[PDB]
Order: sequence, then structure tokens, then C-alpha cells
Amino acid sequence: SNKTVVVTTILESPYVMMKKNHEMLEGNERYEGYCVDLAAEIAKHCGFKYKLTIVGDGKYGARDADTKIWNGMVGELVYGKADIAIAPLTITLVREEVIDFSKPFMSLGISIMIKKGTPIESAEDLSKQTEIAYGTLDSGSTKEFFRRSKIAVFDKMWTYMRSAEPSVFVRTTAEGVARVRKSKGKYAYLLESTMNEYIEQRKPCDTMKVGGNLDSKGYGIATPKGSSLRNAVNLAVLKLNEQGLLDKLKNKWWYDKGECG
Amino acid sequence: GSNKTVVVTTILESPYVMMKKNHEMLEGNERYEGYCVDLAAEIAKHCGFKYKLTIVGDGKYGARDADTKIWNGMVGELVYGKADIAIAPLTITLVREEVIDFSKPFMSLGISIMIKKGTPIESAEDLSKQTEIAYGTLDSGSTKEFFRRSKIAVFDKMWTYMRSAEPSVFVRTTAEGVARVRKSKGKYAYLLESTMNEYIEQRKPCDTMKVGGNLDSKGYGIATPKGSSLRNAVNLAVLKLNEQGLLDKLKNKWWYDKGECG
Ligand SMILES: CC1=CN2CCS(=O)(=O)N=C2C(c2ccc(OC3CCCCC3)cc2)=N1
Ligand SMILES: N[C@@H](CCC(=O)O)C(=O)O
Ligand SMILES: N[C@@H](CCC(=O)O)C(=O)O
Ligand SMILES: [Zn+2]
Repeated sequence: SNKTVVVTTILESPYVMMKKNHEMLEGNERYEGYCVDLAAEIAKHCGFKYKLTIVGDGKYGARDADTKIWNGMVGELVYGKADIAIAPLTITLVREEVIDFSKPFMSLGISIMIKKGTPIESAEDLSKQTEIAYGTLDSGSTKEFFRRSKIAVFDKMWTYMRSAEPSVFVRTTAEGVARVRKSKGKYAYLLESTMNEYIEQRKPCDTMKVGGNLDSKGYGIATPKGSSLRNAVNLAVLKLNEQGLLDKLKNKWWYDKGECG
Repeated sequence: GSNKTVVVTTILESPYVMMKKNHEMLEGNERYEGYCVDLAAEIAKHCGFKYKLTIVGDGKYGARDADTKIWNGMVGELVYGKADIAIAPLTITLVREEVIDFSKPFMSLGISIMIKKGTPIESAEDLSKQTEIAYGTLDSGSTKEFFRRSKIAVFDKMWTYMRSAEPSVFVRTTAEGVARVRKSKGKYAYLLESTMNEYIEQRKPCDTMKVGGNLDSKGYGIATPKGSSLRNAVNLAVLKLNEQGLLDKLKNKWWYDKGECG
């Protein structure tokens, strides 16, 4: 018997954003963005009503090494606080062991954001110097990439980042971007290419993406194990891709948005 | 029950699976080499099974006959129980995911255009707006189905042309498509996946290239029949191999490291 599906998501541009007039709107209407549009399409194809909820702790999801407790959107699924996560949530092994992911709806890789003119072209460049600090988001997949890497350059970078003072890590993507912008070239931020490429086309047009991506992976829609939504959501992602809807939404929220010419 | 050798279906498609030069003097899995040969050994090791590589009997990827509803190719081998797993450049598609399971993707790709160098085409729109240069796809597979099913104006126009073009613009194998580009003096362009296009661009005689952006974005996945006991282990193994950098290493090994075009 049909119940409203609780969707957990995260305020992250341009995936989910508060509309300019949000104070006078209610419920799902408060929000706009790629994942807001994706949620409406998935719900229509799968035949469910839903409520968008912003993850309580503002995090993507990681497992505490000591307590083994998951936080973020992953934790909301694991502990039964939400039915589905529709967000830029990276498909990773440690997550797929505890939740299920749809096929990917978007490709990405880890990338470098600099303030324009910063003399860095690559991860190797960052690793060979100390004047420019660099770091990642907490409680996400990029931090874990570095923590786990056995590649020489990335291992060196992790050894630096994990002990750097003051802390190079940030609580949100927006904090990382602000830190690049205010640091006069002395901070570079490691973040997913999707977010990097969005910000490069927003005023004040003072950042850019440098070097190749460090890896290749995808975002997926996540459900708790045993969910009755799993198969329908997976097939709906593939239907949306084949209809060209995912490519339409990417153009709508990245390039049609562009403010830097 | 007792542990049983897993039958792997795959397809002779360079550089995924190729006969070794000395294959007549080798046995079993040792007869073959390529990206998917290396990936199968790793999937089997991570999942703890023994396996036998077999080449798909009909040489096809997989499509459902509209009239008989029978699946051919590697998809049919899984559907009908002739193989336990497909480890091949098999595109994840909705109609296939309805009848088999796919792992998470191990390789990204999109449909792309191969030209003979110097052909005056930069895009799908360019192909659609002219008639001097013919163009086609593999005669069975996901690229043909993309065109057949598209509602996008440029692609619909291309399909309307391709489906009625005589003599046939379709080809039986990738190698046939590539040969047709090479011998056609610029008057044939081939629509094929970016992975295969980028491989051939780095092979002698270095006379083709990939032009324009990809027309779509998708992936290849390892496929199992529904209800397979291998499903979860294979899926987690794909994710582990990507995170440990093995997939990017294998792509470099079979595409670029011994590329022949400098
Ligand atoms: C936009 C889009 C749509 N679709 C449709 C569903 S798909 O499953 O066919 N894939 C995709 C896709 C995609 C995303 C990520 C990805 O990661 C791979 C990359 C190589 C190494 C391992 C991880 C592969 C493909 N992107
Ligand atoms: N998409 C990431 C968050 C962003 C990042 O770690 O750079 C995740 O799912 O954890
Ligand atoms: N990978 C495709 C075959 C090649 C193509 O259609 O271009 C499939 O699985 O059908
Ligand atoms: Zn739709």
C-alpha cells in the first residue's frame, strides 16, 4: 500500500539549491537543481510520491573507523531514516557493501581547482612543493581516495594533507571553493570534476580546473538493502539516459547556467 | 553443490579478445589475449572461481528478434543457459538489463564517428546535412538500436537515411566497418563506440580518426543471468578493481602503451 518515499539529498550546487523565493514556498517546491529534476523523473517513472529532505548532518557518508557508525546520506539509508538518496553520491566499494546503487547517472573524476594564475598544472606539481596548501572535503569519497591510494604521488599528497596545519580539510564544497578564492593562490582544492566545472562557469569567474582527472567513476541513486524500489529505480536511470534526459539536465544546470561567457 | 568451472562467453573483438599468434600450440584459456582476457582472470581470482573462456557461437553481441522474441549473441548465451557470465565489451542497455544483470560499468564509452583522415565532417549534424558521404553502424548491437530508437531530430534523420540506404550501410563486424572507411576514399564514415574508435586511431596505417563529441554516454558491464550466485561478488570485484587502478592500467596496456601511431 503506497506510502510517500522519503528522499535524502544534500545542498550542493547545482544538484539541489534553495530557490531565490524559497521562504514563500513549501515542501518540494522550495528546491531546484539537477537532482530535484532527476527525483521528479525517477518518481514519475517508478510511480511514487516523495518528500525531499536535506541530510541532517550535511555529509555524504563515511564510516567511523572506531565505532563503525555511518554518517551522512549513507547513514540515513542504513539506519532507516530515509528510503532513497538522490544526490551526487559517488559509487564506491565500501558503500556498495552496505547500500545498493543504481547504474550511474553521471560520470566524474577527482580534479584540481586553483585560483586563476596559480602555478600548478597537476597533482604531481602539488606534491612537489609546499608553498601552496591543498585539501579535500571531509566525510566523502575524495578524502577516502587519498587515504587509500598506493600511487606514489597521491600517497605523498595524503601524507601531507593528513598532518597539515592548519587543517586543509573542509566541511562543505562551498567552504573549499571560498578558501581557494580568498587564498591569493596559496590554496588549491581537490574535488569532483562535476562540481569543479560548474564553479568554473560561475561569477566571479576566478577559478579553474587544471590537469587531468585522477580517477573515473560515477554517481548513483542509493537505496537501503532489501528496498522494493531497487529494480524500478535502476531501470528508470537507464531509461532516462537512453531518452537523452540526463544529457538534457546536465546541459540545463551546467552550460545553460554559464555566467563566464 | 560441488565447485564447477564457470563458462565465460566473450567475443573476438580487438583489443578485448584476440587469438594469440601461437594459439594452435596452446590450450584452453591460454589461446586468447586482450583486455577482457586479463579482466576475466582478475574477476575470477577476486571472486574465487575457475573458468573457461568461450567465443560466442554466432559472433554477435545480443539483440532480441522482433518476431520470434529470441535473443542472439552473448545475451542469448546467458538467457538460454549456455554460459554463466559474459566478460566482453557488452553495452549496458535498458532492454538487456530487463533480461540479464550487469555489474557496475568497467569502462566508459559513447557512440562516436570514425572518418578517413581529411573527410570534411566534424559532427553528427554534419553527416545528417549531406549525402555525398555514406555512413552506417554494426548491423546488430547497441549502436544500431540507439539510432532505431532515437527521438532526437539529428539522430532520427540519420536513422531514416541509414535504414533505407542501398547498398546496405550496415556491417557484420567492427573490422568490416573499419575496412570500409579505409577503402572508401573519404566517402564512408562509421558510427561505433568511442573505445573501439580510439583503439583503431592508434593502429597502422594511422589513416582514421575520431571526430566530434560522443553522441551519448554509457558503459560496458559484466553480465550474468538473473538469479546468478555470482552477481554480488562480480559487482564488488569491478568496484575494487577500479579503485585499485587496475582498469585504467589495462586500458593503457591494450590501447596506448603499444599504440603504433606515435
Ligand atoms: C552519464 C552516464 C550514463 N551511464 C548510464 C548507465 S551506465 O552504467 O552504462 N554508465 C553510464 C555512465 C558511466 C558513468 C560512470 C562510469 O564509471 C566507470 C568508468 C570506468 C572505470 C569504472 C567506472 C561508467 C559509465 N555515465
Ligand atoms: N560525491 C562525493 C562527495 C564529494 C567529494 O568527496 O569530493 C561523495 O559521494 O562522497
Ligand atoms: N558494445 C555494443 C556492440 C558495438 C556497437 O554496437 O557499436 C553492444 O554491446 O551491442
Ligand atoms: Zn521521463
